[PDB]
Amino acid sequence: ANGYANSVYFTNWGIYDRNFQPADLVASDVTHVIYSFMNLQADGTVISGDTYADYEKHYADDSWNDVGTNAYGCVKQLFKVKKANRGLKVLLSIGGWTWSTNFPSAASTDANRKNFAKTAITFMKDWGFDGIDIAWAYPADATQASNMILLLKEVRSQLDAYAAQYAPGYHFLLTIAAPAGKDNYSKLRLADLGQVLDYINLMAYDYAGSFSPLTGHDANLFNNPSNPNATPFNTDSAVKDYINGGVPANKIVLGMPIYGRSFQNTAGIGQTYNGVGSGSWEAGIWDYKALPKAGATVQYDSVAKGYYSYNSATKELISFDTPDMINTKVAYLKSLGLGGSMFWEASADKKGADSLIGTSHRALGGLDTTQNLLSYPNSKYDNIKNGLN
Ligand SMILES: CC(=O)N[C@@H]1[C@@H](O)[C@H](O[C@@H]2O[C@H](CO)[C@@H](O[C@@H]3O[C@H](CO)[C@@H](O[C@@H]4O[C@H](CO)[C@@H](O[C@@H]5O[C@H](CO)[C@@H](O[C@@H]6O[C@H](CO)[C@@H](O)[C@H](O)[C@H]6NC(C)=O)[C@H](O)[C@H]5NC(C)=O)[C@H](O)[C@H]4NC(C)=O)[C@H](O)[C@H]3NC(C)=O)[C@H](O)[C@H]2NC(C)=O)[C@@H](CO)O[C@H]1O
Ligand SMILES: [Zn+2]
Ligand SMILES: [Zn+2]
Ligand SMILES: [Zn+2]
Repeated sequence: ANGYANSVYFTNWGIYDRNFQPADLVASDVTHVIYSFMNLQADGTVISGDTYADYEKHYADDSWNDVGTNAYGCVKQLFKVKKANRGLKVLLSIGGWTWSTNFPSAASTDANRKNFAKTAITFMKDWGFDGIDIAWAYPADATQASNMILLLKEVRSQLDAYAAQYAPGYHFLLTIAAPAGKDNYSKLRLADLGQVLDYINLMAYDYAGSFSPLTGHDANLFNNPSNPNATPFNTDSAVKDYINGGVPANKIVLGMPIYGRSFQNTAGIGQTYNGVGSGSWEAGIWDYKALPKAGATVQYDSVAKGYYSYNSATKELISFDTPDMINTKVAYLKSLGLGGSMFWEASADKKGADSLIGTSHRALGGLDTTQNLLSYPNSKYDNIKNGLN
């Protein structure tokens, strides 16, 4: 990188009910789009979880009269975005919260690791992407933690060999989605991750929700010693442990949520609740663009650095990030020499001044301008190999 990352996860399932297509991305604000998620088999095989979303869906300008074997779906739409935004890199993300059960097996043998790297890189180079993001939630012991390093080294080795043959001098990126909870990150080979990876996407959110005994801030920076029940976690303790454990500050990208977590039948922050209630798309989760809801007021914990809405009438509390929160988090990350901002996920953002991703772009100042790759001479898709020319 030659500047800060401003990266966003784009979900392939967002093309359905959320109706958020790659052309809806405000691409001018983004250095990296992390395309989520590929699924994984126990033998290391990386697979599409949705071939329609990935490469079959025909958009308005996609013709069934094209000759040969061609890519459509989000793959062609993202290649269009890359052409129009030469500073924007697209990463292939594998796993995620719901598809991490097969990682231990996938990383467990030389054969499975070689099959993971080959199948992942096959998608990357056929689809015209710039790298790979591993989202293993989460390595659970020392065997898994060390096998995770062996898997990353196999992917790095195969990426370099691929570039040597089919993109000489291009550096394909290798990243992970990393846990903010010490119970998980204490198990990782932090010094090894610091050496092998381009970036660690720190998932500095999901600190409180339905899994909590009490309500709490979802993504606060600091502990609040005068209301510690509101801050079961804090980002700052995680960031310091990652750097001191051997991850260089500039490789850490600070994850921020474009959604809020709701608690029902509660008095306030750091208190008892009964149930998380409804959501935008799933129980207890609200898209940022739906917040704050009518009848709720937003209050700031200036010690924990966290905003939340409360509706006295409905006894509903929602923890979420505001533009001011992004400005505070960007000042924080710059103060520690971190690599930039990451967002989960693109579809829920507001447009214009109130955009969290746009707020971050403006607060960061100087973004990574490293050029993406448009040359895929070994793609099995004739339109990708021809650069959609
Ligand atoms: C400090 C500490 O230790 N805290 C612990 C805490 O971390 C733990 O909570 C977990 O944390 C991790 C981070 O560490 C979370 O995982 C990351 O963060 C994001 C946001 O949470 C994750 O995002 C979720 O990702 C899953 C997929 O993995 C999403 O699942 C999708 O759900 C939708 C439904 O909304 C499905 O969509 C439908 O799809 C069909 C077709 O397939 C379509 O036809 C429909 O129209 C479509 N429509 C709708 C309306 O949905 C979709 O199929 C499915 N996709 C898949 C692949 O299953 C889910 O929606 C995302 N959640 C939010 C919110 O956006 C993300 O996985 C991961 N990021 C990365 C980069 O890895 C994790 O979410 C969180 N867990 C929980 C349960 O919240 C907790 C655990 O208990 O413990 C604390 O101690
Ligand atoms: Zn539907
Ligand atoms: Zn590198
Ligand atoms: Zn700029």
